[PDB]
Amino acid sequence: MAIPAFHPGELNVYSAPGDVADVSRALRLTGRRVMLVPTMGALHEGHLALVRAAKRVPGSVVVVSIFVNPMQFGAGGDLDAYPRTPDDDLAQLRAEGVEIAFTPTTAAMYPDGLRTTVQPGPLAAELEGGPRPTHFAGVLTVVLKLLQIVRPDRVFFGEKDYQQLVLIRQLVADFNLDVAVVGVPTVREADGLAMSSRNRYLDPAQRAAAVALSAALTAAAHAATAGAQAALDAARAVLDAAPGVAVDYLELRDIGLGPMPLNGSGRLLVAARLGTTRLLDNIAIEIGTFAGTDRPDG
Amino acid sequence: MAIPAFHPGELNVYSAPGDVADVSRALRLTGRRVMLVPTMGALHEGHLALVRAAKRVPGSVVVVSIFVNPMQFTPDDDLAQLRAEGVEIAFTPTTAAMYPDGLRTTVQPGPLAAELEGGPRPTHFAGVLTVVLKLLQIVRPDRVFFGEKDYQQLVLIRQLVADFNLDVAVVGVPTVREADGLAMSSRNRYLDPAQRAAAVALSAALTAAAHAATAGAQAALDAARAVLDAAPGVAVDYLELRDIGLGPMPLNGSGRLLVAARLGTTRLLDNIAIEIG
Ligand SMILES: COc1ccc2c(c1)cc(C(=O)OCc1cc3ccccc3o1)n2CC(=O)O
Ligand SMILES: COc1ccc2c(c1)cc(C(=O)OCc1cc3ccccc3o1)n2CC(=O)O
Repeated sequence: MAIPAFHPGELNVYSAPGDVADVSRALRLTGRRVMLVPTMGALHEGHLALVRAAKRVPGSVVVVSIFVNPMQFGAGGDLDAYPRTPDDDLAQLRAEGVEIAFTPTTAAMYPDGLRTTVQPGPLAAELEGGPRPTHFAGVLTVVLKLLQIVRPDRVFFGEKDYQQLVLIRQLVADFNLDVAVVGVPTVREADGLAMSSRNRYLDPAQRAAAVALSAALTAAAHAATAGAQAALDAARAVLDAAPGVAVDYLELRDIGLGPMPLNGSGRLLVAARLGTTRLLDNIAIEIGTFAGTDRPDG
Repeated sequence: MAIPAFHPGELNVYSAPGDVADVSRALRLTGRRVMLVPTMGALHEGHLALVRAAKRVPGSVVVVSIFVNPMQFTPDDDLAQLRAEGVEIAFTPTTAAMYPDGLRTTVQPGPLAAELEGGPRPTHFAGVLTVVLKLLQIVRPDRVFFGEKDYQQLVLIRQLVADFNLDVAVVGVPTVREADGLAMSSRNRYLDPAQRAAAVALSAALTAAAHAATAGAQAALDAARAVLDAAPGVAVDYLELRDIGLGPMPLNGSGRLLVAARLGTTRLLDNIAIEIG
């Protein structure tokens, strides 16, 4: 009762929040499980893995949102006119059998400018948040809004942007949101580079050196049998051997981004600049007496 | 795993957020409309009026949450009143249940929160909006009911709902008043009989202003000031005429006149609808 056109088995594209909210609600009433994949477009194989994870849930209908949230741009930073490929985007979604694309305007998302917003916890001031102190407020505000509009049963995020994922789990816990946050392992290029829409920014020399991030992390994960100092120093030596790579941070944390014990299990996160382009990556890691395995570590 | 225990036409009291969310989901699916009445307990005729408004919605089940929110500003007596009112659900969470991770992700209100009541208390409304978002997420009501007495708060809640695209109706219920017109409040018990007699000046100023308003905005404001000037011991923090969303009052039209004042140590608030000329 009030439903926009909806063609099942087809990609249906809605800009109006109200429209996708009424479609999502009707679909929920028929007992389909609504899955949300929030994106900023320029879709790559990583996003497709998110869509495929969502597709695997029985009864799933998949909503992919595409919205370049200005409240996570720019000055300073981040300073890029973000890649926009709306045509290819929807043709990828079609091929994958996604039924809903939500592509709102800025005016429909922010009809009152920045008025009520989400204040993230103090994790948002660390790491990615240090130099850009309101960035995560912008992520968590738009993600809360997407969740209220679409009301999915689960929402799917890549693990690459690991701080953002943790903060979104924080959001969902803290506001009692009735949604499951699904983190999906990072899709990588063949040489190990974490997929990102911003990888296309890299010139040839830079694309070649950028392999050092994933090579560092992988080297660290295997060095870690010998402890956290070995893991870190192995990662930093790889990073230092790559020309044109400038390290922002290289840090060990627990899975929730608290302190890492030595001899435990956690995450190693890295951010670096190549010319003007910032890259992130992270890996699961186990250190010391926690890194023993049947065979060779780890 | 079973839907938790719900006994229709009795008062069902849940302390676990999970419990209430489950029960409310179940009923929304068995064809009830879920109504939420958020309270801090110490219930009075004012809250019962919120209760009665909710009850009247056909097919309603009424959820009355009772939570004293540390981030903001008598158990078995409250539950008595609700049972007597035919309230089917009371939600009575603990602080640890509401805040297991302490103060982490919170709501940041827009600039309205730094004004009027937010001048004395600049983080009051952040706590209010945060708990209200949480209660709305836990109960998912069709409609949420608030008194108009805390009008700035009501307006902020409507900002929350619009801004976070919450799909709930916010229902403001006209302020219940004592026979002399004093807006009902918990704080009215504080008042010695002199403060209590002097307290009538707030509602009297506002209704005099409402009626003076046929002669314009200055007439309305001057009438309210005269009435307040006639009261001893009433320290007026503000008296402001605004539009109904608490922006600038238009030239003429519909607005809201708001007052706050201190009597000894009790801070009292009131507001009224005003139609200019
Ligand atoms: C699982 O394999 C991968 C590997 C890398 C991945 C993904 C999947 C997905 C992304 C991604 O960013 O999506 C865009 C986005 C949506 C969004 C919504 C709210 C806030 C921030 C947001 O950022 N990326 C990184 C990238 O494209 O640079
Ligand atoms: C329309 O008739 C009236 C008249 C006066 C009224 C009410 C109704 C309601 C209240 C009231 O405060 O309820 C408690 C409350 C709970 C809560 C939870 C989260 C946020 C804010 C919140 O405020 N009062 C004033 C009072 O009793 O202090």
